[PDB]
Amino acid sequence: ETAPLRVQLIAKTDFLAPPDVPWTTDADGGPALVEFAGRACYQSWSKPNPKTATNAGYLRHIIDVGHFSVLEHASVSFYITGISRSCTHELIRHRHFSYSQLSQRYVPEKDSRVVVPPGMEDDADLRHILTEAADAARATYSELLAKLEAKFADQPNAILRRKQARQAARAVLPNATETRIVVTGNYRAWRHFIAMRASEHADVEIRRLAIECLRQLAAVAPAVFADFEVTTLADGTEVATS
Amino acid sequence: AETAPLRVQLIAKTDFLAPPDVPWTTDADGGPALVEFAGRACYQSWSKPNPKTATNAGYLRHIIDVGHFSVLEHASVSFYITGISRSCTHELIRHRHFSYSQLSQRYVPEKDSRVVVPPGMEDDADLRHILTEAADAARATYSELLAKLEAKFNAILRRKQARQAARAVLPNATETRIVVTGNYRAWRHFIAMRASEHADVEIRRLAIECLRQLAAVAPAVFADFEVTTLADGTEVATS
Amino acid sequence: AETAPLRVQLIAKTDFLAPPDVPWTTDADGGPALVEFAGRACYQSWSKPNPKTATNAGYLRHIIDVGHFSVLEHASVSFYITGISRSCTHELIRHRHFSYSQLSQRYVPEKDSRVVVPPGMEDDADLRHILTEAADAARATYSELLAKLEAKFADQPNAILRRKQARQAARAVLPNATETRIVVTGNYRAWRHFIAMRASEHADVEIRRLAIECLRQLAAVAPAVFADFEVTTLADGTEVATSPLA
Amino acid sequence: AETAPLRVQLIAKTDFLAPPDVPWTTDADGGPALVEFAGRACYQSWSKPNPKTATNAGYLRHIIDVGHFSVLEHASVSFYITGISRSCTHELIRHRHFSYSQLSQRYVPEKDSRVVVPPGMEDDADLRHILTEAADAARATYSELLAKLEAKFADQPNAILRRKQARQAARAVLPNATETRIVVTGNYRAWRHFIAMRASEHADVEIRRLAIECLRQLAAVAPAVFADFEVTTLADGTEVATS
Ligand SMILES: Cc1cc2nc3c(=O)[nH]c(=O)nc-3n(C[C@H](O)[C@H](O)[C@H](O)COP(=O)(O)OP(=O)(O)OC[C@H]3O[C@@H](n4cnc5c(N)ncnc54)[C@H](O)[C@@H]3O)c2cc1C
Ligand SMILES: Cc1cc2nc3c(=O)[nH]c(=O)nc-3n(C[C@H](O)[C@H](O)[C@H](O)COP(=O)(O)OP(=O)(O)OC[C@H]3O[C@@H](n4cnc5c(N)ncnc54)[C@H](O)[C@@H]3O)c2cc1C
Ligand SMILES: Cc1cc2nc3c(=O)[nH]c(=O)nc-3n(C[C@H](O)[C@H](O)[C@H](O)COP(=O)(O)OP(=O)(O)OC[C@H]3O[C@@H](n4cnc5c(N)ncnc54)[C@H](O)[C@@H]3O)c2cc1C
Ligand SMILES: Cc1cc2nc3c(=O)[nH]c(=O)nc-3n(C[C@H](O)[C@H](O)[C@H](O)COP(=O)(O)OP(=O)(O)OC[C@H]3O[C@@H](n4cnc5c(N)ncnc54)[C@H](O)[C@@H]3O)c2cc1C
Ligand SMILES: O=c1[nH]c(=O)n([C@@H]2C[C@H](O)[C@@H](COP(=O)(O)O)O2)cc1F
Ligand SMILES: O=c1[nH]c(=O)n([C@H]2C[C@H](O)[C@@H](COP(=O)(O)O)O2)cc1F
Ligand SMILES: O=c1[nH]c(=O)n([C@H]2C[C@H](O)[C@@H](COP(=O)(O)O)O2)cc1F
Ligand SMILES: O=c1[nH]c(=O)n([C@H]2C[C@H](O)[C@@H](COP(=O)(O)O)O2)cc1F
Repeated sequence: ETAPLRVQLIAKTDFLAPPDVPWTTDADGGPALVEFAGRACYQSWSKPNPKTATNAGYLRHIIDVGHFSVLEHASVSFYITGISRSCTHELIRHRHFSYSQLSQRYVPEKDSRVVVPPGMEDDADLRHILTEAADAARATYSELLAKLEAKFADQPNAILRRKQARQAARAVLPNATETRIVVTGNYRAWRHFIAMRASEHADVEIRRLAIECLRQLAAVAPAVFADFEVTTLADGTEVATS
Repeated sequence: AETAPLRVQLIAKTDFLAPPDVPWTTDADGGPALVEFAGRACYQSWSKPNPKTATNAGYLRHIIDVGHFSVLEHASVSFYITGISRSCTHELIRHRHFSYSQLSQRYVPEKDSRVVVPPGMEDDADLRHILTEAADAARATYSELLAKLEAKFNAILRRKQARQAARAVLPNATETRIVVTGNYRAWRHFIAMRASEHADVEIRRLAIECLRQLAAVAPAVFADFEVTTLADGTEVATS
Repeated sequence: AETAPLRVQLIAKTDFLAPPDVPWTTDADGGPALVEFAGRACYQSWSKPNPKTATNAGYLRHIIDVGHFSVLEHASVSFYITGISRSCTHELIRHRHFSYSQLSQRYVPEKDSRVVVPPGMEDDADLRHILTEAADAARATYSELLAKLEAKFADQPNAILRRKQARQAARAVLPNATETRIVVTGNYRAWRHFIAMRASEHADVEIRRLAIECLRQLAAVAPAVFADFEVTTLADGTEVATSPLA
Repeated sequence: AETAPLRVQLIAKTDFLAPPDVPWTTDADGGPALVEFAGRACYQSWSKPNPKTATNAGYLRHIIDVGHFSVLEHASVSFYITGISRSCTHELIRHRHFSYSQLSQRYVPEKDSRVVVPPGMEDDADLRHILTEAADAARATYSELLAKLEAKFADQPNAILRRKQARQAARAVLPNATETRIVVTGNYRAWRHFIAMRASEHADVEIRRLAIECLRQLAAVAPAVFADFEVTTLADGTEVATS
């Protein structure tokens, strides 16, 4: 069974303006918070600059002048499914995110799905080769699992027994095995992720993820992600540059 | 000298949106619900297989009891804090898993700045008088230097170049103001480290107040901290 | 078909030179001396009133007991680690206060890659065989995919990207047990936290083995800094390290 | 009234020990050699098959050109910094990828504490005198509070924490210009970012002066890693660094 990439926005900043600060703005949530924090530095509550009088104008300005630390106050979480283990091994090299990921030590993978590398998505021959090799690996897994539980059948704690079995058995599961992950980042962390991974230099699977994250973040905070331009390459893949 | 009292205002928390095609719901909203979701994502335990942990409060109690603290990182809270001293912020910002935006003495004029009275001096008219007179002397000097530095030196940077030099004389007690954002794990660590007998009483008072507001927001996440009063009437928090 | 044994090689540590004007000397050099120097800098406490903290090992043991762990961050150690699996590195790199440089399957040839045997099946020749046969089939599949993918991306002019486009796709079939190699750098505090989390009975046996070996090499380069960790051998013969301060 | 000039002393750097059975060597030691080792581990490029990057300095210049800054994190330098003000350290420690150990006003008596002169008033004696007079006045208030606080905490039988309870309140009156002292440790990537942000005309002139001195000593340790930073003197005589 193959798994399609799915990205679902599950959390974002709720902003509660403090009543005794003489300031308002034409926005809500993370974008509003980011403006509040910017202004706290200068106590510029009355907005004496006409061209930064709207939220979008203030956020646009912040980025233009490169005051990126102000962006860190607002965050967004996604639940990402239909991503491979090779892709999460790349993703989690980003150290200014927080992660909760599906565990092969704890979750049975006998019926696990696989993710097709975008490079061979339209190639039926290559896909068939991939999927049959995946079925062979899953069969080896179930075979290893039985023998391993038998082998640890002097381990009185049955729960620990199965986990000892499962963590060794998963040695044969391929990189393409689907995983699922909650990723939380602040806006600065997201911008850095998109710059790095939505590039022609990046692997195509993570590039595809970065583009989809960008599209969804652009909706929550248009002015924070505006400078990114999405273009298509010769192969129909997209990159985002700023 | 006008004195500034500590004020802590909660200005941001988490909005949670359960994703439609995952067969799970919970009784909670916001940060605590997000934390449960992220913990269950690890085990894909979307049904309520275990009764003891089939409510949000039961689930988070488990998470904390068995030390799975990384899952707490997904939810955040922001405060706007005023009536805190410059020496207090110099300690606060040593915590590197928070994000900060702070009142800038290079930009903001301090001719009328307030001072924060150290908790140890608060109850004493003599001591407070000594501080406030010293503060007034320093503000006079600040303004003197500011005038001679503007004269010593474009118009905006002239002022800023002047202002960044002039603040050399502003005391540690000078009021500052700051936005602090942290995830639940970061806040837990801050409270454990700062709401303690080992900490300065100013940052201690700050940490207790943050704990009080956080526990109102997310009581299962902060339930293991007990507030105790010491002989000197200050408060500490232990887990 | 070829198996890779765990190997941990210490490749970098801290070199310390005391500032000559500071009226202080100590019992040690490198990292442990740096850490003492940093701790004394907070207090400007250059003199030595207490027999128990008047030696480097003594001062360091004191820092750890009173929980001033931020002082330990000034000294770092790097290892080059080989004979570690991809599933092991996927756990390892969740530690975010380390720096990593790791063998890239997007670039490096994997047709002859070695496999890492899970410790749980190390002594069972039949299980080793089920595993290595599977890895051989997977490497054959990788080579079959790559041949075709190379043709598909041949018209990409940049040599480095066209090799990555083919190989990044081919490695989809490589198993978790595939050998990787990684340079890991961290400061003493970061190493302490890793050991606490990974040299434990809750941890997977492969990363546990790695943690214990790092601990042993770290305790050798940095006396007193890791002394509160005590290695014990569980009943299955695997080793765990425990500390009452971590 | 004693003034303290900036001093930056390099106290630690990376010691590199190349691993026996990896078929590679290079024309450097220390942090620069380690950085090259880590970079080559990513591709197992041990034979050095590219002649243009076959020297250490060339490989390091390549890393930076290609933007693979993560590899620079493996090597570090530590400084002991004195003659820096409290306002300067309040800025410096906003950099969260450094480690710090700093002189504590909670624990260290400040009766004899020195003043750091802002670079802005350095060539104006009358301004310096206003500063140092205000410092002396603050320091006398500090001592006055300290005695009066040590008395007021007679309750406390523990003499150590009695004097710290005193000191932590008493330092309320100490000025921003109060000298502090700090050990700062960072890897090469963190140092590059610090220099980029602080050795610029946008930064306060004290921290800018600090960043320039660090850059000069770091360039001595790892020239190729810091070569793209070029010091310029602005019209006012201060120095900026730009890449
Ligand atoms: C037995 C075991 C089982 C595990 N099971 C799972 C699992 O099922 N699913 C899963 O996704 N992961 C799992 N993990 C991974 C685990 O949740 C951590 O990600 C990993 O162990 C890294 O350690 P750390 O979280 O302490 O953070 P590190 O990255 O090692 O950080 C060190 C310290 O810095 C602090 N810190 C770092 N970053 C932040 C931050 N952003 N905010 C606040 N504080 C921070 C914390 O104090 C932390 O202890 C498991 C780990 C173990 C040991
Ligand atoms: C009572 C008290 C006295 C103090 N006295 C002094 C003093 O005399 N001098 C002085 O300089 N400071 C002093 N400090 C500051 C102290 O050293 C810490 O910098 C500060 O409290 C931040 O807490 P933390 O060290 O846990 O790091 P945080 O920045 O709060 O990080 C949280 C967690 O992330 C992890 N982490 C973060 N960065 C790293 C890293 N670079 N490497 C490895 N792990 C990391 C650690 O697990 C850490 O616990 C004092 C603090 C207290 C509470
Ligand atoms: C001219 C100037 C004026 C300033 N004015 C103000 C002011 O008025 N008010 C104020 O509060 N501050 C001010 N600052 C401080 C500034 O906003 C930063 O806090 C400080 O310079 C630290 O640098 P940094 O933001 O690059 O982060 P560092 O902590 O130096 O981290 C380095 C890099 O790590 C990454 N990073 C670290 N932490 C995170 C995180 N939590 N999330 C995502 N990425 C992270 C970023 O990529 C960053 O570039 C000013 C700084 C300068 C240079
Ligand atoms: C095209 C491509 C190819 C790659 N190839 C390889 C490879 O062959 N081998 C390999 O091992 N990795 C490889 N990587 C991973 C890469 O080295 C980084 O680990 C990963 O992209 C995370 O990004 P980041 O390093 O910018 O830092 P993040 O962890 O995303 O941190 C964000 C920012 O915080 C700051 N920061 C975080 N931690 C530190 C720190 N410890 N010191 C100083 N600053 C810090 C930096 O400013 C950084 O930009 C590759 C990545 C890409 C995009
Ligand atoms: O003991 C564990 N350690 C670990 O780091 N994780 C991880 C890292 C990975 O990102 C994810 C799933 O890992 P695994 O397949 O090893 O369970 O959570 C999981 C565990 F169970
Ligand atoms: O309790 C303390 N908390 C703290 O954060 N520091 C830090 C912050 C600052 O970077 C330096 C000196 O702090 P202080 O003058 O408050 O002691 O060490 C020191 C303490 F003693
Ligand atoms: O584009 C890349 N992105 C990435 O994060 N790495 C990392 C992640 C992993 O820790 C290791 C090897 O990754 P991979 O097999 O995907 O090349 O280096 C490597 C790349 F080439
Ligand atoms: O150039 C600056 N650099 C800096 O780090 N800050 C910080 C540090 C401090 O936490 C707060 C105010 O610093 P200052 O009073 O120097 O403006 O924001 C502010 C600037 F203007």
